[PDB]
Amino acid sequence: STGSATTTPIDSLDDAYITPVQIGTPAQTLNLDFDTGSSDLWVFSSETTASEVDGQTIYTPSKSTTAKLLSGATWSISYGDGSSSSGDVYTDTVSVGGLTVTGQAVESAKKVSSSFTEDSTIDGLLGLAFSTLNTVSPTQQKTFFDNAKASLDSPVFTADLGYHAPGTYNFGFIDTTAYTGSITYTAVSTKQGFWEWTSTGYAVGSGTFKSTSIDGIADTGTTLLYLPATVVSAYWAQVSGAKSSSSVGGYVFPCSATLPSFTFGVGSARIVIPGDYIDFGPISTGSSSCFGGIQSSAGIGINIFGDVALKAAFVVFNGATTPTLGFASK
Ligand SMILES: O=C([C@@H]1CCCNC1)N1CCCCC1
Ligand SMILES: O=C([C@H]1CCCNC1)N1CCCCC1
Repeated sequence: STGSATTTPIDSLDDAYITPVQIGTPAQTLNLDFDTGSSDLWVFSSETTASEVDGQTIYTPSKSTTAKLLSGATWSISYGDGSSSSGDVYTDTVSVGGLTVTGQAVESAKKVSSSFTEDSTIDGLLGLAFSTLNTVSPTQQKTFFDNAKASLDSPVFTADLGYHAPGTYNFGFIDTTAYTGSITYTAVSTKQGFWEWTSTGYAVGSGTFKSTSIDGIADTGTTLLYLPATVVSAYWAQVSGAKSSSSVGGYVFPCSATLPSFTFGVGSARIVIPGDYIDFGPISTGSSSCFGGIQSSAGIGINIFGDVALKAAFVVFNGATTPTLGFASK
């Protein structure tokens, strides 16, 4: 089997991407944030505290003939931006882009934090990291990808995110029309439950490439590119007037600037992030200070190749027995 679904930015800055997902019988379509940095499929639901729902589409398990309470199971997750959610669990039929998993754990939110409530366009998350991070207790549950894997033509999924445009998540096949040149594969460590890999270095704009190992995760659920302070300082030093602002919470730059590109290494290959991809616009409406799309990972504890980096590439998440990651230009 295979699946193919379009993923669409939620706003003009590509702050996140949503992908339609069919849950239950008859289908209830919710728009989920596909997150290769976590491993819970959770949704706004008929059980979510009413005051915490503001425009989201909800899953109602009582209206699904295939829904079954997973008795005694609960979940609770805290994300790296300080957001959180928790609730109980149903199993139901879940389909993505034509690919169907029966008996998928669908985690029904009873509580969500304010940042979820405030984002009316995101109806929940679909985790695509390794199932060892799944928070369901007392019986840990598998991700949609892990459940689908054995049925897929090939044990892979791909992320092809757009810059200010829709893109695609494919399951079970590599679309050879969706990228240019060849795909470079690189080793993955699953020790922390993430798609964790080591970049071979970077360049700023037209500058020379610096060979240096940068361990980090491929995380479609993180908006920005978070890298070591040394690397980030070298980038922003090439932008007149850029500075790190503790009051704003990161690097800002004059909105009048033309940003340089940023290149990262994948083995001997190179992925170029155009300068425009690094512009996240005014810090507040009408401001002439703009927020940077490359930020320091210091204090996070891990480097994160988020959407700013991933959308510059066609990315293969290879879930073979020894997982790997592939990157191609596009
Ligand atoms: O919570 C997260 C991210 C949040 C955004 C969505 N992807 C998962 N983590 C990844 C980075 C290290 C801390 C854990
Ligand atoms: O929002 C944040 C951090 C970055 C700034 C310091 N506190 C919040 N991140 C995005 C999600 C993955 C971890 C990094």
